[PDB]
Amino acid sequence: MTEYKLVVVGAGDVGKSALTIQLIQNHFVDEYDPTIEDSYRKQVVIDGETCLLDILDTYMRTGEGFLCVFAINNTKSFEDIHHYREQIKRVKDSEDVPMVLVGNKCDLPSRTVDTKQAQDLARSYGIPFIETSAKTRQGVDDAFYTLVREIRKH
Ligand SMILES: Nc1nc2c(ncn2[C@@H]2O[C@H](COP(=O)(O)OP(=O)(O)NP(=O)(O)O)[C@@H](O)[C@H]2O)c(=O)[nH]1
Ligand SMILES: [Mg+2]
Repeated sequence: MTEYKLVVVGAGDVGKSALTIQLIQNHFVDEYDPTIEDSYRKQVVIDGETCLLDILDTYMRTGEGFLCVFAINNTKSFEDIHHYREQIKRVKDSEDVPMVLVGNKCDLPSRTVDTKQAQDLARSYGIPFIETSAKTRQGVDDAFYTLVREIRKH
């Protein structure tokens, strides 16, 4: 079937790796042990088109579409997403590159990125915003299938 090369980007401990795992083994890890594989893959169905997801946990010119991740519990990571999109679309000679902004760590009650704040950042960058929590799985599948449609409708 069709295969889609997604890479997860973002700042430190935002939960890039942690997002992946939950997507692949439907489980929430509390600490990765310094990089093992970094490049998993999963068979899924999206609207009948069953297809494969090659997730690269962070060369990435290969990437087809990108999830940009910031944790909502610290605003530095959320400021750094400009630096990422600006670099995603750098090594890609196109301001058009399938992309999803995801805010992680929703069970955390001391949030410091307003849900509006992302929401507006997203629309200004043209992309969609999803909120996730690898610990409670909420919208972890959601944020990935979104990216896959942003690649197919591209
Ligand atoms: N409460 C909560 N903690 C989360 C959530 N997602 C990730 N974390 C935690 O945040 C920490 C960072 O996870 P990790 O996947 O290593 O983040 P990372 O982006 O891979 N960090 P690094 O850039 O060092 O590889 C982990 O210990 C994980 O338990 C979430 O939704 N809720
Ligand atoms: Mg990681």
